[PDB]
Amino acid sequence: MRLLYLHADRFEYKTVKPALKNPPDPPGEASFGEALVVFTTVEDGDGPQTVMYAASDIASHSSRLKVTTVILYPYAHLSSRLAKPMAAHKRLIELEGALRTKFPGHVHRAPFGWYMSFSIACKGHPLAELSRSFTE
Amino acid sequence: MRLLYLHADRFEYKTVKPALKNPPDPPGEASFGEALVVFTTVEDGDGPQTVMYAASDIASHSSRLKVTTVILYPYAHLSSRLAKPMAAHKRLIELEGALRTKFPGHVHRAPFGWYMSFSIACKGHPLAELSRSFTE
Ligand SMILES: C[C@@H](O)[C@H](N)C(=O)N[C@H]1[C@@H](O)[C@H](n2cnc3c(N)ncnc32)O[C@@H]1CO
Ligand SMILES: C[C@@H](O)[C@H](N)C(=O)N[C@H]1[C@@H](O)[C@H](n2cnc3c(N)ncnc32)O[C@@H]1CO
Ligand SMILES: [Mg+2]
Ligand SMILES: [Mg+2]
Repeated sequence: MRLLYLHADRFEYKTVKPALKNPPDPPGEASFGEALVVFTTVEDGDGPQTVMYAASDIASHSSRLKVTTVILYPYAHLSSRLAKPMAAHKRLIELEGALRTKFPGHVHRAPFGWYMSFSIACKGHPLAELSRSFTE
Repeated sequence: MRLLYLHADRFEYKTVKPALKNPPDPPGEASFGEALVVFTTVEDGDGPQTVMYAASDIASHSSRLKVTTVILYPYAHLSSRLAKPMAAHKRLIELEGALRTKFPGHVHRAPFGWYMSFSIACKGHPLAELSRSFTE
């Protein structure tokens, strides 16, 4: 699993055209104030241990930033060892579930399988932009 | 070299605190309208062939999108095989130079060695978000 943690002042996205023949999640949009935006690329190795490692780290980092909202934002482009789409979708649902057992704030999982528009205003402070990798 | 190509409706950045002891580029800010924003992570293997491959591809993609502005945006977080900072800086300057010989539009190289704030509104069309890798 490859993640990018962006500490945003604001974030918004809108699904556009479907990127898969059958996106598993309905189309939509949302916007937010201060939030940790987590661009998430599910990799072939990812299983339950990986999800739990990622959930814990996300929770921990959010704690250090005093953020109260985490956006789980599916992203195909952070690595070149992607999981297949149905496995990736399952992992992301598991990650949302796991994160709720470790982080007390709002957890929003963006829809999976779509081309997206978005806007982010990303903070400039030293921890506002970090990358993570998790495996088992 | 690992790149992320974002077709933006708008982009702006501002350097914040220095991320290196001696950033090689002065602090600053800039904003743009429609532009291909190229998040660029220089890797250890990168040399002159890599720069020329990347310059050509960037030019080619920009051509297909009918963009007339390319932003070369230094980014430490797209891979886990980074070049050292002075090598990365040299490569990015070379890449800016190479790109100007292949792409007729505005080429802006963001300052190197800084924590950054930014905002981007990224387009939702199918080619608005792509990743690339170049080597020799
Ligand atoms: C494209 C860009 O604007 C948008 N944000 C996008 O990336 N959409 C992705 C994810 O929602 C999802 N997806 C497919 N495979 C994966 C994977 N392995 N990991 C995470 N997401 C995946 O399927 C879409 C197409 O690759
Ligand atoms: C941090 C985030 O907000 C900001 N955008 C940032 O990434 N700043 C980076 C790049 O400007 C640069 N840098 C250092 N090494 C590299 C490298 N190998 N490749 C590209 N840039 C590098 O040095 C800074 C600190 O890593
Ligand atoms: Mg809509
Ligand atoms: Mg300034």
